[PDB]
Amino acid sequence: SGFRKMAFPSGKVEGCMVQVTCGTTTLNGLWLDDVVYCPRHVICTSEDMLNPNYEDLLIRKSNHNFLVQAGNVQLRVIGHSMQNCVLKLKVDTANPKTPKYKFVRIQPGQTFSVLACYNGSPSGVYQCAMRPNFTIKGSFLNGSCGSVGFNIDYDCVSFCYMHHMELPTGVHAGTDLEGNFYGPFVDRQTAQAAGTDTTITVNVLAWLYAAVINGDRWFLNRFTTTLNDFNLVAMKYNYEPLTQDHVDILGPLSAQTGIAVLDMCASLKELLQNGMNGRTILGSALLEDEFTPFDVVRQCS
Amino acid sequence: SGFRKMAFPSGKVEGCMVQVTCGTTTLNGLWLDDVVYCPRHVICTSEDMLNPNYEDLLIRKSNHNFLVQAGNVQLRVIGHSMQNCVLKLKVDTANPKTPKYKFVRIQPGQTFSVLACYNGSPSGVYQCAMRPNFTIKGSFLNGSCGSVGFNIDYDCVSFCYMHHMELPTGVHAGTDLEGNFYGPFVDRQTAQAAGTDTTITVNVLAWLYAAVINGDRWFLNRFTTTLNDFNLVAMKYNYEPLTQDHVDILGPLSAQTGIAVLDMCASLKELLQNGMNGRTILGSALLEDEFTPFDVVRQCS
Ligand SMILES: *c1nnc(-c2ccc(Cl)cc2)o1
Ligand SMILES: *c1nnc(-c2ccc(Cl)cc2)o1
Repeated sequence: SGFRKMAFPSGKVEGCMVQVTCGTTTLNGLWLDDVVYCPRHVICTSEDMLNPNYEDLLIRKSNHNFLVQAGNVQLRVIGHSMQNCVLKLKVDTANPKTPKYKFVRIQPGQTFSVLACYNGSPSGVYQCAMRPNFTIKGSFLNGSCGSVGFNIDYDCVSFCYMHHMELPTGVHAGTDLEGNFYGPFVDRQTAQAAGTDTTITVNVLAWLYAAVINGDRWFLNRFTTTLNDFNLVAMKYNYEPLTQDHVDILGPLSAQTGIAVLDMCASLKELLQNGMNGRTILGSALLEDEFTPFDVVRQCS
Repeated sequence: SGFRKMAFPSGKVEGCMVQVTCGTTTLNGLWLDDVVYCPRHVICTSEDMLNPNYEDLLIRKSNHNFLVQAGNVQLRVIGHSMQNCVLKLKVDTANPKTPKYKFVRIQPGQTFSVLACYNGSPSGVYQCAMRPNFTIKGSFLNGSCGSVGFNIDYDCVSFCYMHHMELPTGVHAGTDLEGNFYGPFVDRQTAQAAGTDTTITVNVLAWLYAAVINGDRWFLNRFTTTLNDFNLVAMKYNYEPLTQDHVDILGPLSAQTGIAVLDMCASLKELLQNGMNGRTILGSALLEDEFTPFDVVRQCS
């Protein structure tokens, strides 16, 4: 038994992490097939960051100005293009370690593993969730630029996130592997602020179900409630409004434990109105919102 | 910035995970050079688990009874021996992916990354700490047997843990890579119970220092205290007694933040006597004990 915050094995993504340098900017790149994907911040200097014209900054760049270094193997750039906020550097050698991959744009609430890299070398791996305000709460220092977020399902590596910025809030914002930012964030040192970070309600319910499977069952109540009356309490405590699609996905969890979803919603309603009274659920004194219903069934199979 | 529960990149360990089967038992093995390390539980049946004679159970086994399968590549067993509670199966092919490795026996308080495997295939990776009672709090289902714990320092993979059992407490017990269990645990379905799980005091202090670096500084108090008077409160709340070796290791952390170690001990003393008053430190409502002083400086460099 046991239940932990678990990240996918990062081996298949390590073999794709490289080091990209252009001018004075050096960051991490993603080497898939014969293309190296990196944030377009690589072509910018610390002065033109309040409002950079990335188009004009790229017209003065050419293939020989981009330095891609895989470990120590240096790749020959034979092309370059700017797709939204990422740069696609066509190299001469295809990565012999390129896995089965796809580019996914996840929805707010889904999770992914982040392989933090510095100058092309992997440093650590941790699990993150796309918050409702399209931000993430991770660990990114100077040089973590180009670090990717991914899910590995069976044999396909579904890349979904590439790290770009850290907001003044300490939270992090990034793009999909096609260059489009998650949320209303631009790659400029302008006045950017994330909205209300609500709580992913369906993920908390899945985490409560994982607690029943691992022993902690004290929060199980003798009440029940309706979907509208629970969304009443959910809105007052700034929780995501629960939908019927959310109830349907929690079906398998409600079937193994034999606890209806709405009976679990009443337990969450009591936990939001009365707190935990100094107790813990799965070793935490807070309500966990980074486990999707799939994350629980994966770790409980 | 940011600070997360981070695990080492598991790529170098994935290339060493294999599947071992003997008789009816199938578990995971560690393929380093031309030897496959696996728990000796592999030679046992579900009846002789109250008190198995592993010696006699092995005299009826031979090299052809052990089935090692790396992915689908099957290895030829040319030797076998029992070192304490692990089995060393000499194979014919050396692993082409064998990294720089060493066998380490860690001390209570140190951390390591666990690569959870099922039937030789990696499933997830998470960080664990060797609790003071020589147990760990991880996630191990049926088939996680032989899963290893490791630290990767620079280029050397320091294997330190191999998973064996789950106690009735839900906690987990295992051995070093030489077969010796951590603590007074035997590989028998006998009456086994872990002792008092105290709190690693020096790790909590390092985590409080990481909070000051990442913004959360409300717990910083205007008091101070002595080492003996803090150990007074530490013992009452079942904390590990703080030593001067502990104070010396936190030196670098006290130098960057400009906060003396004993001034931080007074803040922890107030947090143990008055709680958190509904607040959070680094996003947690509890006191975190799985970050060593090295884990903080690694994630803050
Ligand atoms: C790493 N990669 N991109 C960045 C970045 C982009 C825009 C701004 Cl305003 C700051 C940092 O950092
Ligand atoms: C996996 N590997 N070893 C074991 C085990 C050993 C002893 C006992 Cl009593 C239970 C399980 O599981």
